[PDB]
Amino acid sequence: GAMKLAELTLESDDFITSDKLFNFCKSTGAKYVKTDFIKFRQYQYIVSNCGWRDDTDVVFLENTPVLVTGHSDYDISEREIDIIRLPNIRAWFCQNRNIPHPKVISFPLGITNKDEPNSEIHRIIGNTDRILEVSKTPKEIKNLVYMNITVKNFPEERQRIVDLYSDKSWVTIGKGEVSEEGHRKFLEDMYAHKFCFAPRGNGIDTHRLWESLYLRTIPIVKKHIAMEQFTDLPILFVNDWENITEEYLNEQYDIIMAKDWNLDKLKIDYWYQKILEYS
Ligand SMILES: CCCCCCCCO[C@@H]1O[C@@H](C)[C@@H](O)[C@@H](O[C@H]2O[C@H](C)[C@@H](O)[C@H](O)[C@@H]2O)[C@@H]1O[C@H]1O[C@H](CO)[C@H](O)[C@H](O)[C@H]1O
Ligand SMILES: [Ca+2]
Ligand SMILES: [Ca+2]
Ligand SMILES: [Mg+2]
Ligand SMILES: [Mg+2]
Ligand SMILES: [Mg+2]
Ligand SMILES: [Mg+2]
Ligand SMILES: [Mg+2]
Repeated sequence: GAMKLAELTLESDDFITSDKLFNFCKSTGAKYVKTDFIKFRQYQYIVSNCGWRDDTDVVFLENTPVLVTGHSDYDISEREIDIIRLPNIRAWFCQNRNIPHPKVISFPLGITNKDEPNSEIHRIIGNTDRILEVSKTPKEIKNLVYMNITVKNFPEERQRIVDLYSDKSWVTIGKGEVSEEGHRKFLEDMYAHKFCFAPRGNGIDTHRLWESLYLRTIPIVKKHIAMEQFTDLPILFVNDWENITEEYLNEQYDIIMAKDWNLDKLKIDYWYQKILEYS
């Protein structure tokens, strides 16, 4: 569905969450395994969720046509090549793809899972109803870029951004308030900017990336193989966090605003479809 970012319309159930992919695999030739159980597996081709999300099923990776991994900042890298090499696995949909292999397909981190057991932060920032609400209000641009990052999730890049662009007039620093109201302001604030700093965190993919896109705010991300399959989305990819200027962003805004984008990727259906196609 090639269309311009400004034309992004959203429904309540369109937001991508790794949970939605779990239930779609548990209910409806596709196994969802928390990446942690793939990373710290005791057997080579046998894994399981060990009760996580009430899933005691044993997975025989030698017999699964499609494997889905997520709910984690862990990446898929050479450590999992022996699984990727399995001939019966036709597709590996994963969060944080960190290997140049055509069998591995990235899917968006999306939005936090509100239904995480006994976690208010998840119940707060996992609230897609708020994101949907703000996306319906008039997008009155208050400033160019929006900065609200926890530097301690990936200091190497994040600290560099703050050291450089916090003092810029065309940048707004967002306050840190973990609450239903603090979240709403955080969404309304990011909604009111053309861009938003979306650097990688503990994991390569970040929720800020997709919160920004659902609000039609262009996220700024550093180039990474894990993002090499999202270049058909209105994301501003940068070689480094240096020499970003109001002119450069004003240039990329007009370009990114004039282009057509595969915005259907932002919808859960695109990934339901892709999992059904391969399975
Ligand atoms: C003040 C407390 C800070 C956190 C302390 C714990 C450090 C590890 O926490 C990891 O790094 C953080 C910077 C977050 O990204 C965190 O994310 C989770 O919580 C967010 C609020 C949600 O938004 C996300 O969806 C996701 O549930 C992420 O945890 C996931 O990845 C891990 C591998 O790294 C494990 O697989 C774990 O099981 C997963 O949940
Ligand atoms: Ca566009
Ligand atoms: Ca540069
Ligand atoms: Mg717009
Ligand atoms: Mg790499
Ligand atoms: Mg990662
Ligand atoms: Mg990739
Ligand atoms: Mg045009």
